[PDB]
Amino acid sequence: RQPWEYLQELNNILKTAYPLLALSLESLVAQINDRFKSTTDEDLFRLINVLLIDGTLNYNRLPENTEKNLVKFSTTLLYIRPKFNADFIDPDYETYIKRLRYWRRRLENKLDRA
Repeated sequence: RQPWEYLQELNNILKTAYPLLALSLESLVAQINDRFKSTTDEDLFRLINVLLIDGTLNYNRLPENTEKNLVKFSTTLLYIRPKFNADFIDPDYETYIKRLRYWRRRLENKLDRA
């Protein structure tokens, strides 16, 4: 609240001092924020990783909530929709690893060609 208001009150007190640098670093911040911000099929490997790693984890720990999340993230996969469906329709963990690993196999094979 008022301390969170005091946080901005510091920020103005920050902005009041040496503000060219406060301009420039904020300018630096957004500059680096923008030009480096990239997701060119990167979430796809980030998806294939976090799923298959969680998936074999529970499989050795012993696919319902696995199938329930499988539609959930394929929804977040907004091309983007068909393989989200094609993985959602294609189950036991043995197929679920094997397809997603083969999916990761080409996705690594694709991204390495870049």
